[PDB]
Amino acid sequence: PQITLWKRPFVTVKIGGQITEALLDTGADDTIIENISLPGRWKPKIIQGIGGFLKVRQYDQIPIEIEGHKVIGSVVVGPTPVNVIGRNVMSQLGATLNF
Amino acid sequence: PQITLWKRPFVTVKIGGQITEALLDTGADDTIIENISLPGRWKPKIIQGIGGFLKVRQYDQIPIEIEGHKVIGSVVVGPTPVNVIGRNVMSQLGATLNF
Ligand SMILES: COc1ccc(S(=O)(=O)N(CC(C)C)C[C@@H](O)[C@H](Cc2ccccc2)NC(=O)O[C@H]2CO[C@H]3O[C@@H]4OCC[C@@H]4[C@H]32)cc1
Ligand SMILES: [Cl-]
Ligand SMILES: [Cl-]
Repeated sequence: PQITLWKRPFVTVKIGGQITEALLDTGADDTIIENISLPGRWKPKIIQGIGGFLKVRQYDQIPIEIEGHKVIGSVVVGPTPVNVIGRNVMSQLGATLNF
Repeated sequence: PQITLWKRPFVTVKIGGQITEALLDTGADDTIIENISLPGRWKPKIIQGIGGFLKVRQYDQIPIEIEGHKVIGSVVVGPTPVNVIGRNVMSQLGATLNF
């Protein structure tokens, strides 16, 4: 797609088989999802944001399906006001910002 | 431009006459800059992101120049780990995310 930015750029995604909605976020290095549960081992990440840091779970090697594209990536699970798809996923799509 | 996303999408911007560097951030509604000083009245604001909220100041009617484009927008001044250009500016450029 070609997505305009006069509203928040939400997309439906499937992450580890779980369908959720998330914001395409070029300011996020990582993909951060609150409302999913993933199985297995994870690595504590102190993740940083505008409000401070928090301790979360980094899960690796997760299947991610977005607008027909199928990629593998790391997914951070923890509290976030909105789920975000970061550049670790968008760069695998070849996504660009255009103006 | 067409900007890829395998590194952070920083651009040089002039805000209120001040040149700084900022991240093009589709997950930011607003433009948040730490290292500038703007004159005059402002509105207190609270914004929320990963890690919680933070209190900031909102200046209106600020001239913003980015890659040859000249727009007027509101600018939030306050602590942010990275300066971000949000959709309030990018939508005025007709920017799109493409993949
Ligand atoms: C209302 O208007 C707003 C309100 C909120 C924000 S924000 O900065 O909180 N944020 C909104 C988003 C959480 C829905 C914009 C994001 O693009 C921030 C922008 C941001 C960047 C860096 C630091 C703080 C904020 N990115 C961010 O929180 O990234 C996290 C996740 O991945 C990591 O990459 C980043 O780089 C390493 C740390 C962060 C981690 C901006 C304008
Ligand atoms: Cl990844
Ligand atoms: Cl504005």
